[PDB]
Amino acid sequence: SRSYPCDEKKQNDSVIAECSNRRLQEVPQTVGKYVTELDLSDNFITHITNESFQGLQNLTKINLNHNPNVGLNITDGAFLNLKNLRELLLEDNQLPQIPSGLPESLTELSLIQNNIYNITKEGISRLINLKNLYLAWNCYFNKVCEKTNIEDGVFETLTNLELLSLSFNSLSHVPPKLPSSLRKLFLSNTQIKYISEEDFKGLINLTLLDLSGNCPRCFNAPFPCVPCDGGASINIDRFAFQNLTQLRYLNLSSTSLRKINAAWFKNMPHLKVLDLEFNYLVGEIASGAFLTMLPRLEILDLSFNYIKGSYPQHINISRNFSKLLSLRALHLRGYVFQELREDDFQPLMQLPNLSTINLGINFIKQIDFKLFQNFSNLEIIYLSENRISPLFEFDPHSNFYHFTRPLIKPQCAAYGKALDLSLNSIFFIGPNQFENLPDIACLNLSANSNAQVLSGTEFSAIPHVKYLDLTNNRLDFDNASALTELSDLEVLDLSYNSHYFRIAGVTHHLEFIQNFTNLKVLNLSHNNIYTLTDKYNLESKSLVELVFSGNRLDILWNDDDNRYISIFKGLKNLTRLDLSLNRLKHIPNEAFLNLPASLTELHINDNMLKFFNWTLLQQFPRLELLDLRGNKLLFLTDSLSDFTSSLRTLLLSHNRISHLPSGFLSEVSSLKHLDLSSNLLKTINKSALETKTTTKLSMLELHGNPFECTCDIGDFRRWMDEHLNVKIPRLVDVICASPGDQRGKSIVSLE
Amino acid sequence: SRSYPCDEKKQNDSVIAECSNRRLQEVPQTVGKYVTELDLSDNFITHITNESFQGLQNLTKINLNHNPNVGLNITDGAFLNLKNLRELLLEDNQLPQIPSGLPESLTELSLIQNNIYNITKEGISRLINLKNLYLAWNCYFNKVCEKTNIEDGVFETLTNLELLSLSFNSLSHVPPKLPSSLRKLFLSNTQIKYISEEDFKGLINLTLLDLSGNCPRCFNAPFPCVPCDGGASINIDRFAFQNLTQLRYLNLSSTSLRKINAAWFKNMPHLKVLDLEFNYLVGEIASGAFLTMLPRLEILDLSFNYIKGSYPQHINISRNFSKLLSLRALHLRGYVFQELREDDFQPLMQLPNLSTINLGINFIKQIDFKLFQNFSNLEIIYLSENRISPLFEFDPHSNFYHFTRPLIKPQCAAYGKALDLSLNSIFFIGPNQFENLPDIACLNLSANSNAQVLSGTEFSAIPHVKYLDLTNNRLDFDNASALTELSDLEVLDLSYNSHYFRIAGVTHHLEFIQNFTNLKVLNLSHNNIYTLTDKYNLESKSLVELVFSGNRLDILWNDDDNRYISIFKGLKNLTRLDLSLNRLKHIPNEAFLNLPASLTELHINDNMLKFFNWTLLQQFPRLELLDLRGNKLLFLTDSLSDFTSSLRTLLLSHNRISHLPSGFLSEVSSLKHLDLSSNLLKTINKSALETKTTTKLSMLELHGNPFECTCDIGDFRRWMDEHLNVKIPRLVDVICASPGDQRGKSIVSLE
Ligand SMILES: *[C@@H]1O[C@H](CO)[C@@H](O[C@@H]2O[C@H](CO)[C@@H](O[C@@H]3O[C@H](CO[C@H]4O[C@H](CO)[C@@H](O)[C@H](O)[C@@H]4O)[C@@H](O)[C@H](O[C@H]4O[C@H](CO)[C@@H](O)[C@H](O)[C@@H]4O)[C@@H]3O)[C@H](O)[C@H]2NC(C)=O)[C@H](O)[C@H]1NC(C)=O
Ligand SMILES: *[C@@H]1O[C@H](CO)[C@@H](O[C@@H]2O[C@H](CO)[C@@H](O[C@@H]3O[C@H](CO[C@H]4O[C@H](CO)[C@@H](O)[C@H](O)[C@@H]4O)[C@@H](O)[C@H](O[C@H]4O[C@H](CO)[C@@H](O)[C@H](O)[C@@H]4O)[C@@H]3O)[C@H](O)[C@H]2NC(C)=O)[C@H](O)[C@H]1NC(C)=O
Ligand SMILES: *[C@@H]1O[C@H](CO)[C@@H](O[C@@H]2O[C@H](CO)[C@@H](O[C@@H]3O[C@H](CO[C@H]4O[C@H](CO)[C@@H](O)[C@H](O)[C@@H]4O)[C@@H](O)[C@H](O[C@H]4O[C@H](CO)[C@@H](O)[C@H](O)[C@@H]4O)[C@@H]3O)[C@H](O)[C@H]2NC(C)=O)[C@H](O)[C@H]1NC(C)=O
Ligand SMILES: *[C@@H]1O[C@H](CO)[C@@H](O[C@@H]2O[C@H](CO)[C@@H](O[C@@H]3O[C@H](CO[C@H]4O[C@H](CO)[C@@H](O)[C@H](O)[C@@H]4O)[C@@H](O)[C@H](O[C@H]4O[C@H](CO)[C@@H](O)[C@H](O)[C@@H]4O)[C@@H]3O)[C@H](O)[C@H]2NC(C)=O)[C@H](O)[C@H]1NC(C)=O
Ligand SMILES: *[C@@H]1O[C@H](CO)[C@@H](O[C@@H]2O[C@H](CO)[C@@H](O[C@@H]3O[C@H](CO)[C@@H](O)[C@H](O)[C@@H]3O)[C@H](O)[C@H]2NC(C)=O)[C@H](O)[C@H]1NC(C)=O
Ligand SMILES: *[C@@H]1O[C@H](CO)[C@@H](O[C@@H]2O[C@H](CO)[C@@H](O[C@@H]3O[C@H](CO)[C@@H](O)[C@H](O)[C@@H]3O)[C@H](O)[C@H]2NC(C)=O)[C@H](O)[C@H]1NC(C)=O
Ligand SMILES: CCOCc1nc2c(N)nc3ccccc3c2n1CC(C)(C)O
Ligand SMILES: CCOCc1nc2c(N)nc3ccccc3c2n1CC(C)(C)O
Ligand SMILES: *[C@@H]1O[C@H](CO)[C@@H](O)[C@H](O)[C@H]1NC(C)=O
Ligand SMILES: *[C@@H]1O[C@H](CO)[C@@H](O)[C@H](O)[C@H]1NC(C)=O
Ligand SMILES: *[C@@H]1O[C@H](CO)[C@@H](O)[C@H](O)[C@H]1NC(C)=O
Ligand SMILES: *[C@@H]1O[C@H](CO)[C@@H](O)[C@H](O)[C@H]1NC(C)=O
Ligand SMILES: *[C@@H]1O[C@H](CO)[C@@H](O)[C@H](O)[C@H]1NC(C)=O
Ligand SMILES: *[C@@H]1O[C@H](CO)[C@@H](O)[C@H](O)[C@H]1NC(C)=O
Ligand SMILES: *[C@@H]1O[C@H](CO)[C@@H](O)[C@H](O)[C@H]1NC(C)=O
Ligand SMILES: *[C@@H]1O[C@H](CO)[C@@H](O)[C@H](O)[C@H]1NC(C)=O
Repeated sequence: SRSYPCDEKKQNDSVIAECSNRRLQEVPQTVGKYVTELDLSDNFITHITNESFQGLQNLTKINLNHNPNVGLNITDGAFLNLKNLRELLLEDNQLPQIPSGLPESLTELSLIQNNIYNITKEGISRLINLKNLYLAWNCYFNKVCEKTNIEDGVFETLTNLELLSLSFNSLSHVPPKLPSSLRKLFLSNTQIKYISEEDFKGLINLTLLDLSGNCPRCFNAPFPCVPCDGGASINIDRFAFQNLTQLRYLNLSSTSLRKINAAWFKNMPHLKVLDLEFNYLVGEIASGAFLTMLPRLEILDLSFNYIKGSYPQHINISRNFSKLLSLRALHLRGYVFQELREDDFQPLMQLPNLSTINLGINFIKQIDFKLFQNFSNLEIIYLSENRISPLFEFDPHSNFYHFTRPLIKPQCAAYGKALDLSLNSIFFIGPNQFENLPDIACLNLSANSNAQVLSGTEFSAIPHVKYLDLTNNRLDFDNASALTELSDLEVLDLSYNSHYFRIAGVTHHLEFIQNFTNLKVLNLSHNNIYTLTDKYNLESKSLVELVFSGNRLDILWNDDDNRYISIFKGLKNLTRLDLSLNRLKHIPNEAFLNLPASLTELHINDNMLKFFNWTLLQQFPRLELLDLRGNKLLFLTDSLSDFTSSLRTLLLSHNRISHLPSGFLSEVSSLKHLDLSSNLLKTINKSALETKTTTKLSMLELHGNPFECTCDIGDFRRWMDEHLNVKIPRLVDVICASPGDQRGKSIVSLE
Repeated sequence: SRSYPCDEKKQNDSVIAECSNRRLQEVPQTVGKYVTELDLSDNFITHITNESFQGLQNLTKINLNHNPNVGLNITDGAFLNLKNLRELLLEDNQLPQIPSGLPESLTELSLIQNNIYNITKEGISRLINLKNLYLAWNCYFNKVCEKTNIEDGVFETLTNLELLSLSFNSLSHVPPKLPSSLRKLFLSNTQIKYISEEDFKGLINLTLLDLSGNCPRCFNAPFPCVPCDGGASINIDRFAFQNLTQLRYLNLSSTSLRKINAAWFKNMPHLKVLDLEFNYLVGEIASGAFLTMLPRLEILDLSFNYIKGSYPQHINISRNFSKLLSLRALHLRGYVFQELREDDFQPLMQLPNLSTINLGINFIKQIDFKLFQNFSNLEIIYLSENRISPLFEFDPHSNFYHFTRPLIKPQCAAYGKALDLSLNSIFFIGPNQFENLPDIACLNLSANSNAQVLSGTEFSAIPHVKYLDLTNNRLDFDNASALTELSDLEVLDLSYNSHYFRIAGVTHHLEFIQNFTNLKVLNLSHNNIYTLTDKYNLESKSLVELVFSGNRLDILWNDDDNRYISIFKGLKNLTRLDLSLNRLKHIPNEAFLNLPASLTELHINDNMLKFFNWTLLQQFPRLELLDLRGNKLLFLTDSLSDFTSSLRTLLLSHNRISHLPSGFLSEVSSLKHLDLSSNLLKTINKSALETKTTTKLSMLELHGNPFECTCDIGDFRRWMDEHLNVKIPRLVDVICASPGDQRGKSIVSLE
């Protein structure tokens, strides 16, 4: 009754087996008969037939992707016996052709990343229930492939299709006879030079059109890239877009566009996001008669339109930018200019809804920051990666021309207005630096190569910063009053400042941490801190989370030094502590007891520990999570239930533990989750996990243990069938060691 | 006849067994009877008796250090049976007392890092042949320990002792009745406040005296440090040093010295190295009547004498520095001043033999570099770690107050005069920066946070640099003429410049490498290079070694891109190639053949490789070393001898290989060294390593393989005894896997 090899979960009242990554040479027949969704993805299966999926009714979905992993042979009508399948995922299977005789029940089919160069009536036209069809990434780049032949009006018979992606195939022409029902159509990187009037003419329901990468701009492309003759523009008919009144999204990126016809937008009152990236638009950004046509546009991406070899003094913004009323975010990146002036952004200053200006990668030497205060709604000022001074490698399921991640880390932005100066040249903060800025909750100073001693006078122009990123500088903390002018400070990231800390002869002062009443999260990671000056303790009444990882506690806690024994005790509010990567061989008993007793979460993981005193857990009544992972530990206590009543989760994975003590799990009612994976365990005696009282443990991880496959594991196997509420994951990965006959075989298979 | 557990080598015609780190619970009786030196260090041995070392004549030396590893019990006169022992190393054994009844044959004894607080006539006085005696590091710091009692005139009876180290013990007084034969005597950190006239009075042969750490300067000490009352100076008698005419070395460091008596040096015409570190000497460096007493002093270390809280404009050097004629290196570090002026170093400019000035850690903002040209002999200018702008944790066997490593990397210094600007603020190189400098062969620019585009005009003031360290900056290579003004350039280190390289939208230009006729070693490591602009190939006719490690060849060599296929082919002189850490799953065949055919050494190690085409080795007739270590490789060819005649060394360690092919080792006469360690091998068939022709293989590493201990390994065990010229190391670490009975046991032990 324990599901194998498939792990089974419950989602939306429904039933889904996860068989992915299971090294399956063939499709299991042991699948739960109730299963709605079957994921075979990333396996070794080389064959599909009519016997494979039998006995299975409610399956609406099959993921066959990535088989076999590092030549999938499918029989005609192998999938026909199943009338309930909507979604079918065949991606990355090295398929020569579309599989013949697919069920007509298919709403959604994914052929992405295959060898199919021929789209035929036989493979498609008989599926009338097709909603979304993905053919993308079959013929592209320098791959050896045939130009894609698309049989006349093959999609003509699909009256229900709202999504079609042919992107990254060799087409050269938009296929004739496209169904009216089309909503989203992806034509990107199809090598199409010409868009006629009659191509999209009959689609009135299109909400999205992707023409990107046709007549590409190939200079400095990090992919094989072939431009149109002379590197000319795509030729788009004056009337090509006239009958799309419903279009929300238009991706024109990398089309080599020098000038844009404003009459393309005549019929599109609803245009929302316009992607103009990777063209030559500097002239159009200077004048831009096409802007007056976009009153509803929310997002506009003009990024990377730079003229080759040019490094102008100022950016030139058309006054017509005042005509985009609903604009929210504006991306200008790789425009490459020297100096941003107050009067250059004038057209943007009256835009009511524009919260985001992306200026990244412009090589800007200087800005007057009083212009950002003359805007209305700005929540995000993204200046990252500039010169500002003081005073398959491509995911077919992702956007090709930019990253889809947030500009600012959501944790930071949630506090308020955001200013990202990261990856710049400001190595020193002058008294006047931040003057005339808005009220800044979130400030990113990361990677500014800042060597200064912070005296507490630096941020006084913007005292209300909640979240401060100082990461990856070389910071000299010689002053006890540092950063104290920020009274409302909550999150502080000091990570990767190790420059001065690692020099012993200089002075280091951390005392500033006590002065913060609201301080909550503090990152002190990877600072290589082995020594401090006159003050050996970190003390805060507010602080909650402290990440001390990547420092030397092996030195601080050295047996011959009593000075740092209390180092964390002064943090009385602290529920979370990260001691990882400190090279700890052991923790002196006196130093462990001096840990804050408020801790609910403690990570000592990824150290060298050969010893752990479990009796010391008596002093931590609030501790729900203990992370011991990635150590040398040989030793487990049998008395643990006498040591802690509070422990929900215990992670022991990747240790040297060879033996489970008799009465280990007994009488501890708290422990839900136990990670024993990747240990030295040969067997489990009957008396290890037996608990006379009530056992709340719902998860046990045994994978990676050298199990003796003899009759001695009968006690444990029996224990497994006796409790089915304990989930052991990766049951194909719990693998018998000895005897040599049973080596490689799962423990769940035995006489 | 295969030595076990001890590995045996030959040094100085002699015979030494290495038993270290062998997890020995007891002292082996299997030791080769001829053995001169026996190293038991870092083992589990808990006992020593009279039966341990029997049958062994010529042993002159025994290393018992670090036993047991993580309570050594020695019987009275356990070592007496051996009349040939000179050296005895007992270090770090947690010894309560000196072992009683030690042989009188001992010239050298090391008790370092033990619990011995009592030095008695019974343990020592009967050994008259003692030459060097190390008692150091028994009672120190915050360790729980007893003040050291030294029985009256216990060393009085040792007439042959030239070396005594009591350092880091609690003494408070220099022991009375010291033998005349003393040459080197280490009293450091013994808590001695007073040096009387009669302490050292009777030692005329002393070449070395270490008084360091008595009355320590404890501000900002990274160890528990207790000063004398008021933090006063050590009190040294006017006449204390009068009878040492032979003293070469004097370590006074960390004695809290405000002023120095010049009459201490009255009788020392031979003084060579004087260590003054960690005192308050700023006044003495300003006047210093003691300098006129040191005509022969070669090294003078004044480092870390800074006045607390002081940041003066200029350093003040006494005119009396002109009076040290034989001075070679001068260390002034942590003097902490702002500005170095031409006229401040005037007293030093006429010193004929002074090649080295160590200015590190002074927080210097500016220097006029034309003063270094007014010296005579300077080979080393060490400016590292300053503010200059544009335009147990302690090793008992090491120096406690500084690092003993070279200032400049020897490879760099060997080229000529050296200038180390590393760890500074110069973020831009102006045209006039290096003007008025000497002729610089070796230049360290590391860690200057330099973002500039090097145009080839930058170094023209010092064109003759052979070795250039640009490591750990953020370098923008946008120019093809970069660095080309250096015609004689040999070694170039570009490591850790990854800042701009990882941005795809910008341009990257490596073309400058071809312009160098003498370029030999090039470090391009950890630059995260996945993309380049207009030039996809590295080309040099001279270049020999290229380290490409820490980049992305997984991206560059992606199957869908032909652009970078030839990337290294243009280097026609290259004998050494490092492809490590490139995340390579596989190398496309066309890309491997495009590797330089001149390669004698190739490292692909520490990648993800699941595949290697051995047939491609046919194209590398010069290749003596192939490094495949740290990969996923499952597959070994049986045909290798047909593939390469040139391969001396093959490193396969840490791979997934489960099987040795029949006829693997056969007919390849070239292979000396084979590393199979840490693989999946269960057994070795008789036909794997059998070679009908002449076999030159002298080294085979099998440790870490899950060996079946059944009778099936008889074929291999037999093969081992049949060839004794093949050295298998770590024979305690070649460990039987199955059956469970033999698990943990070395394969060399079987029925
Ligand atoms: C030209 O410009 C257009 C318009 O911006 C771009 O069109 C977008 O293309 C991307 C890439 O395909 C789309 O992003 C993906 O959307 C998939 C569909 O999600 C929809 O439905 C789900 C629920 O069913 C909703 O949650 C979601 O909001 C959408 O409504 C997602 O399945 C994808 O995510 C999956 O893959 C990614 C990457 O592996 C993972 O991160 C996810 O966890 C998940 O597994 C992905 O989000 C996007 O939907 C398109 N926009 C529109 C409006 O349709 C073109 O890409 C662009 N041209 C190019 C090539 O640059
Ligand atoms: C220096 O140190 C600080 C302090 O730790 C780090 O900042 C924290 O970083 C961790 C990431 O490592 C962040 O934790 C992550 O938070 C996400 C929270 O997302 C929000 O929105 C979701 C809904 O989408 C809500 O559910 C949630 O409540 C939040 O409001 C979580 O999504 C993440 O959890 C997921 O991953 C974790 C394991 O990582 C699993 O346990 C979860 O089940 C789930 O799979 C994770 O919690 C944390 O938010 C950061 N906090 C702060 C203050 O920023 C810095 O990143 C670190 N910097 C450096 C340089 O290392
Ligand atoms: C005050 O100042 C004095 C004078 O400078 C310092 O005295 C030096 O102390 C150090 C530390 O003990 C000595 O360094 C060590 O010397 C040992 C002896 O080497 C001699 O003999 C060998 C061959 O037998 C020669 O090769 C060598 O040149 C010497 O003639 C070495 O054995 C040590 O090296 C071993 O340990 C180190 C560290 O583990 C390893 O790096 C080595 O590989 C090796 O295993 C070490 O080199 C030094 O000899 C002393 N100088 C003199 C002139 O005797 C004091 O240390 C200083 N006071 C303090 C505490 O700061
Ligand atoms: C960027 O890349 C460059 C190029 O590789 C690196 O520079 C090389 O660094 C390696 C060290 O990793 C250096 O190689 C080492 O050289 C030592 C040579 O010492 C000299 O003197 C000895 C006598 O004392 C002579 O025998 C010798 O001929 C030399 O004249 C060797 O001692 C080292 O070998 C020892 O270690 C190696 C393994 O490391 C063993 O194989 C040996 O048997 C022995 O145990 C080693 O050879 C090399 O010298 C450097 N060359 C240059 C040009 O500097 C940079 O370090 C790297 N930088 C960064 C930032 O990573
Ligand atoms: C301040 O600015 C710096 C630099 O721009 C920001 O660092 C960047 O943060 C992003 C988001 O976390 C990182 O990208 C992510 O990396 C992880 C790990 O590989 C990956 O899982 C994610 O999918 C995403 O790719 C990025 O690594 C990092 N960049 C650098 C230079 O390290 C930082 O986030 C900013 N801080 C705040 C609070 O905004
Ligand atoms: C240029 O200046 C930099 C910075 O001072 C030098 O880097 C430093 O080099 C030394 C010598 O190699 C490194 O010390 C060594 O580290 C290794 C690895 O841990 C260790 O095995 C050695 O015993 C020694 O401790 C040191 O790591 C490194 N410092 C930094 C900041 O990384 C560099 O050597 C200089 N280049 C030249 C050519 O002089
Ligand atoms: C030789 C170093 O010992 C102390 C020290 N530590 C620092 C430090 N972390 N930062 C500094 C910044 C500017 C000037 C001096 C210092 C300094 N200093 C120098 C001094 C001004 C005496 O504190
Ligand atoms: C948007 C980036 O695309 C090209 C580029 N790459 C670089 C570069 N690696 N470095 C630069 C330094 C100063 C000014 C401009 C650039 C630059 N630029 C800008 C430009 C002047 C057009 O080359
Ligand atoms: C601005 O956005 C708000 C929603 O936050 C919306 O109510 C308002 O109508 C928008 N104004 C314009 C000009 O689009
Ligand atoms: C910190 O710096 C401020 C301003 O430079 C100064 O007033 C104060 O003395 C410093 N605090 C110290 C040294 O503890
Ligand atoms: C301790 O943390 C809690 C939870 O964040 C917070 O409410 C409280 O203010 C903190 N205590 C102090 C003294 O700030
Ligand atoms: C564990 O900690 C306790 C303190 O409660 C101490 O008595 C005991 O010695 C420690 N155990 C070990 C093995 O150090
Ligand atoms: C300087 O050093 C050389 C050896 O290189 C030596 O011959 C000469 O006598 C020394 N001069 C002085 C003043 O010590
Ligand atoms: C490199 O820089 C020099 C000086 O700035 C300039 O003369 C030359 O044009 C540049 N070379 C290029 C861009 O290839
Ligand atoms: C190739 O390397 C050798 C050995 O260092 C050197 O002698 C020769 O000059 C190099 N060849 C060229 C063309 O510089
Ligand atoms: C190995 O390389 C040779 C070229 O000599 C090629 O013919 C063969 O296909 C390659 N082997 C594999 C398994 O790719």
